[PDB]
Amino acid sequence: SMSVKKPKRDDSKDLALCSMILTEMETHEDAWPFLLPVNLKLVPGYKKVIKKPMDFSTIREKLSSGQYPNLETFALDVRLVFDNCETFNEDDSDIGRAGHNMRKYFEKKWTDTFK
Repeated sequence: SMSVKKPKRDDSKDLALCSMILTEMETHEDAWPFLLPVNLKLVPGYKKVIKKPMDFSTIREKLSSGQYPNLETFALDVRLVFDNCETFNEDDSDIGRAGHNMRKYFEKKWTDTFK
């Protein structure tokens, strides 16, 4: 509360560390469904159904331009990518499986880096 603060957790490396995690996600072999925004002209249903599209390139640009106020808003956008994928794709599809694999990969790096 006012003039009463928990001890200051060092957040000075968060930007660099989120960038590293993002590089690792970008270079994973199963990243291909997620590298670029879904083409809303060419994929029926996407625009109407997925209210907040997100992809790794968009996260990379947001990261690079100071549009994440803290590491939790970064994690929210990464998870959004996988949540969108599960919304639109069957579990038993190449894309659906890619999304589960990537979410797993991300959540481990997240825990190991920060928790």
